Amino acid sequence: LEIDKKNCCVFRDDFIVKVLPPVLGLEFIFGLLGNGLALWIFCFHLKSWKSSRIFLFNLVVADFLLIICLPFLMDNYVRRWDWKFGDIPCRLMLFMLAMNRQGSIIFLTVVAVDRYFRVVHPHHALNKISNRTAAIISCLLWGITIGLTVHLLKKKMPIQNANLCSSFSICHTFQWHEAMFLLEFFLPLGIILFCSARIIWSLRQRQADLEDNWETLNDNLKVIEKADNAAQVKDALTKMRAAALDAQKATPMKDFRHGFDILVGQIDDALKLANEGKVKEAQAAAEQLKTTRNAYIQKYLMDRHAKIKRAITFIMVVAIVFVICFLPSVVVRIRIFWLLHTSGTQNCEVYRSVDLAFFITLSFTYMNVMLDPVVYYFSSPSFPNFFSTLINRC
Ligand SMILES: CCCCCCCC/C=C\CCCCCCCC(=O)OC[C@H](O)CO
Ligand SMILES: CCCCCCCC/C=C\CCCCCCCC(=O)O
Repeated sequence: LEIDKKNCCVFRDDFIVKVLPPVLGLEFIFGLLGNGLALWIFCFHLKSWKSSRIFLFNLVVADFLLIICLPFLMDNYVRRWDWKFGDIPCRLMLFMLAMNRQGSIIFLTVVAVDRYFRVVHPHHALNKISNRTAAIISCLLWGITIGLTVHLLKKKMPIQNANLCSSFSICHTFQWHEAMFLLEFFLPLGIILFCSARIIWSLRQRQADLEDNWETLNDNLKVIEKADNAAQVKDALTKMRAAALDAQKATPMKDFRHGFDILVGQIDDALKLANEGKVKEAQAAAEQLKTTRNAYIQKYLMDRHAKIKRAITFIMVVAIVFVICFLPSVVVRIRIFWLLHTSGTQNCEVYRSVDLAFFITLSFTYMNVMLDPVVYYFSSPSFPNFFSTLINRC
């Protein structure tokens, strides 16, 4: 509440002391349960480590850095920022808190960039990265996360004012490091938003092409069944045969590839019956095409339509989690940069309501430990298959 030293106006509303501690606890419970489940599924349930799970497992590592500090953080907010712990416990908590935020920001982009190449550029060299190469990338990206946040271990803590454990970054005017801080968030924000746009755009296109081929197939058969001309059926099978050949090249399955062989072959048989004036004998042969697509095709259409739906769901939650967790604190920090430049630090009451917003959006930053489990769930069908086979045992 009182004006701190070195031109620093800080406020501790009662809403922060009363509402945030139980929020920190809920984020601690679901975060430990979700990441603990992920840690079990990643490391013990499945034995195959792909390049995507290696990049994705870093979020689990980045989340446990915040999970460890959450009980201590609760102890600080209930004590009104009275840091009962020592010097070293405070430096480590600030380091791990920044390591969790900066680490989650970086690896949520790597997850989006990885899925961007799996979808948009399937044949690019970055899709064939070895597990050792992906492990080198993750280590190099952790080394970057170290350097950006290692400075929080140099400053001695706490600071008497009762002792407070905080890196007062909301009392620093906009300078070079603060510009770096904003750029370290907006470049990943631009990459994730662009990748999410391209992936959703490309995947909704593939689904629209599958349903367009399947539409022209069922629709054309209804023409053949309702046909009263011998020439109408010759042209109707033409659009079907072109649709059956387009669907073969679209699929990026052993019993589904040979199903189009039988599908096209049955069209060729009725194609000869259509050219011989067999109006009734070609309309009937076209009904055998209804029994082959149910047994052979419709299953692969639903499997791919679900694979596409889960991929779009995955890239959306990665973008949504990145925004609703890290953007609110950024906007508030930008508003403080303006007020320090506009109003200065003579009258502190200009920062009363803004400080309440900062610690509110600060708990949004801590939400990434209970929302990353949602990212893990939609990453691969192995996660829902873990709980489905676990519930199979009843
Ligand atoms: C930082 C500000 C100044 C610099 C701003 C730079 C902005 C563009 C960056 C990268 C584009 C290239 C990567 C993403 C799109 C290209 C994908 C690619 O490489 O695809 C190749 C090929 O199509 C596969 O088959
Ligand atoms: C080299 C250019 C660096 C650009 C950094 C990121 C761009 C956006 C920067 C902040 C936008 C709002 C500015 C914050 C308060 C500015 C007050 C001031 O004039 O000092």
